[PDB]
Amino acid sequence: MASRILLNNGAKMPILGLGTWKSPPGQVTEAVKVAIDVGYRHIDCAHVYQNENEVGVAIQEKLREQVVKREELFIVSKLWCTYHEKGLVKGACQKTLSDLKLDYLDLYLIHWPTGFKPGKEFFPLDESGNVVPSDTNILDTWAAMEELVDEGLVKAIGISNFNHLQVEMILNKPGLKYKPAVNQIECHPYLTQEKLIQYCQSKGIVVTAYSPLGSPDRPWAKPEDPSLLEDPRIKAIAAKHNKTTAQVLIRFPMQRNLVVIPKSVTPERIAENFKVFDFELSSQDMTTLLSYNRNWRVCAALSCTSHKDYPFHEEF
Ligand SMILES: NC(=O)c1ccc[n+]([C@@H]2O[C@H](COP(=O)([O-])OP(=O)(O)OC[C@H]3O[C@@H](n4cnc5c(N)ncnc54)[C@H](OP(=O)(O)O)[C@@H]3O)[C@@H](O)[C@H]2O)c1
Ligand SMILES: O=C(O)COc1cc(F)ccc1C(=O)NCc1cccc(C(=O)O)c1
Ligand SMILES: NC(=O)c1ccc(F)cc1OCC(=O)O
Repeated sequence: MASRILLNNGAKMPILGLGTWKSPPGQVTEAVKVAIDVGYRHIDCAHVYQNENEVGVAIQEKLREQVVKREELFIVSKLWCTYHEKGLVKGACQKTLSDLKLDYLDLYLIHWPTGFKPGKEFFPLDESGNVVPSDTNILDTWAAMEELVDEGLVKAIGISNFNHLQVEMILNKPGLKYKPAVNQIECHPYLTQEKLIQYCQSKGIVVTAYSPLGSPDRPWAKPEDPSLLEDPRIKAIAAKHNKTTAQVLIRFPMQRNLVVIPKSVTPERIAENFKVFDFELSSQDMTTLLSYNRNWRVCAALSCTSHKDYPFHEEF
């Protein structure tokens, strides 16, 4: 399969990237170095992950070593929820650029549609534990993202965790200058996202699947929770193809025309997870994997369920 997908800004995006949420700061520099050595050309980052400095050390060294050229890398980061106001967006982007030691991002996403009160805390709370919202709306935050393109800080802009009505709001924005290039959403066999994916694809927005392995290292995992990597039905498809379960879980979104960003800090898994471009799942395999949907969503915050822009009350 071709390694890159064409975005609606005219640039090409590698369909396989390395995730970095939860990658410890003392391990992520080596993880990213290994990833680049073994072929990864897309790294998914965020300021809220608190490890962009260390990701940046790896990127800079591989550029300095001339393992890769900057134009061959596709670096993604995300605007955190406490920076949705007009006067904070540029500085938030520039902090990410400075940490990653880059002079542009390939893609910058609104991390969540929910804006929070600015300040030092990433989740500012009231005395009862509700997140304290910002009043800045989605559309004004989008205009601030458009400015970043026009200032040369980012080559593409997009969104993450937006439901279809929220995507539609941006597409219908008065005076829209740049369409979102990407919507990055949770997607795996237990949360297959058909409706939202079809909507986004019909509008020319590329979907990136996050937590493709079901995020088994999520901090709030419980022992009884469903496990994609241990699902015997998925293991059986993997065995039939002489591949690992993770390799099937990565190839699955690729064949749906999605980008996918599995996370690992384990060198052997980083290399293994990239070895997915040379086998095919059948149509029957694809439909069988889709059949496992249980609307099992792992990534959301209880503190945000009354925010006006909470994305997951809507069906999709
Ligand atoms: N936009 C958003 O709101 C959002 C939300 C969630 C995630 N994301 C992005 O998506 C990325 C991926 O999602 P995620 O980190 O939630 O989880 P994930 O990629 O679904 O799963 C990561 C877990 O799988 C393990 N793993 C990786 N390869 C494996 C293999 N071959 N065999 C067995 N286990 C394997 C990792 O272990 P080791 O690391 O120990 O090897 C880690 O515990 C994130 O890192 C982040 O970049 C974005
Ligand atoms: O968000 C990610 O990429 C991965 O998850 C995290 C990573 C962190 F470093 C710190 C917290 C989270 C987290 O709680 N996310 C969920 C989240 C965040 C913001 C708003 C909402 C909401 O429900 O509106 C939901
Ligand atoms: N998203 C969940 O299902 C979840 C479950 C338990 C938990 F303690 C946390 C959780 O998500 C993170 C959150 O609510 O901040």
